[PDB]
Amino acid sequence: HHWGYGKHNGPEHWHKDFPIAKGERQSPVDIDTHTAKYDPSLKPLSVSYDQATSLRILNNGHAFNVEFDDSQDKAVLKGGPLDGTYRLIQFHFHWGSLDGQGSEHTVDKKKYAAELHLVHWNTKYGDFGKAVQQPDGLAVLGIFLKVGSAKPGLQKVVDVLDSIKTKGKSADFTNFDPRGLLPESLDYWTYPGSLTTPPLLECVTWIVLKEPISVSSEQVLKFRKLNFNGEGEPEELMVDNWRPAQPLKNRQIKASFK
Ligand SMILES: C[C@H](CNC(=O)c1ccc(S(N)(=O)=O)cc1)Cn1ccc2ccccc21
Ligand SMILES: [Zn+2]
Repeated sequence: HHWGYGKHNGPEHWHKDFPIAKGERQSPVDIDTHTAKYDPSLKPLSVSYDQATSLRILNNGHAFNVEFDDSQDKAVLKGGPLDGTYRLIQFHFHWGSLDGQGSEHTVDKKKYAAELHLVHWNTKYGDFGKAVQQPDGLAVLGIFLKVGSAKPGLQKVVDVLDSIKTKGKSADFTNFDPRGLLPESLDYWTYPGSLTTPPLLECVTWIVLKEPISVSSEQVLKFRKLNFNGEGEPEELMVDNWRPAQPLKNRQIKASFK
């Protein structure tokens, strides 16, 4: 009954409707810091979010998405391993029921409390739906969250969550600046992978920042009060909406830093 994160519809079941779940470039993966190799040729990342235009925040029954106007080159990601320009379309998070779990990527098997995904699509393919059909169609910037001090730039998100508690609810979310979600450093790891939710398409260049951001226990607690279910249905807390690490197979993770 439709994919999700429960025992009966979660990641171990997805391959039955989405056989690519057992494919050759699936995500997330464990990042072994002792095996990833510094790649001198990797350029600095270029994150150009000054003109970002956020529109709306939506509870889609799996996570919540903050959506952006991507009709023009307003907020873009360039550089690093990428050729060409990738437009920001949305961001969302994955998080746990407990502070010791929640991220999708792991670092030397360490799980973080949550993981932010800023999703961008390659403008050479004209639209997002065409881009997801291409091996170089998407670039997702992944940022780990640990519990510590509050992240001021996240609070606007946390405070609107009460208004999108259940699946299908949305709220206006204009004038949000995603630059407030970044850590200081843009050092990263990169590897070719996939969407981490169905349809699990193998269209993503992953760029995972090495420095986590800190959020407060109160901030992540509010994530955990969201609901997977729709209004009027039995309450199922939106927690543990993460896919575990998948086999690396014939892939190398490259580091931008020594
Ligand atoms: C694949 C798309 C739905 N999924 C996503 O957009 C998506 C993005 C990022 C991740 S992650 N967790 O890996 O960062 C996972 C899922 C549906 N879809 C198909 C065609 C299409 C056209 C326009 C809009 C949506 C469209
Ligand atoms: Zn994601």
